[PDB]
Amino acid sequence: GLSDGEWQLVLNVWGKVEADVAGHGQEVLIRLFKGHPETLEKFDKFKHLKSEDEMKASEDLKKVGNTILTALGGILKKKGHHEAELTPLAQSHATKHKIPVKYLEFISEAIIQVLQSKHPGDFGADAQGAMSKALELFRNDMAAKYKELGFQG
Ligand code: HEM
Repeated sequence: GLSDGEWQLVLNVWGKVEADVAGHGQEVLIRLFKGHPETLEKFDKFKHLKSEDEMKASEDLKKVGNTILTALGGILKKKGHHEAELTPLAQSHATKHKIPVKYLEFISEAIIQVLQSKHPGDFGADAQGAMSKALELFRNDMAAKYKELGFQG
């Protein structure tokens, strides 16, 4: 738990992503693949993208980024009561996309780096701490769902 105050700062920076989900989505995926290249491999629509310029042109990359931030936004609005939204995600990432929990941590950092790059005036010391805590809470519930699905906790 975040205090109500903290959920509020979280929802407030999230409003900036909602004004351009696909643009922030694409940037988060390019930041992720540039910082942890190995994450690239879980994505078969893109194991063939060779440069930032190919990533920037990829229509599928933009759509997947979009899909990913749309689902994150939906969890976030639940404000910690996202049990129901989380389950299907843990089911699919655990057994099908097979994503290790550390990759959830790399994506969290990429999300923060994009927020920080694109909205510095709105992403102060406050909004920063609230957003990390919200992403952290998300990581921990996922890991717990993994553990309970009998996976690599
Ligand atoms: C913010 C954390 C994440 C959220 C909210 C999220 C959400 C989603 C959603 C909603 C889908 C579509 C339905 C499904 O398969 O479940 C999806 C697909 C997928 N995600 Fe995740 N995801 C997250 C993190 C990641 C990470 C870190 C990776 C890999 C490093 C990943 C890899 C994939 C793959 C491979 C697919 C299938 C994509 C495709 O259509 O080609 N996701 N994700």
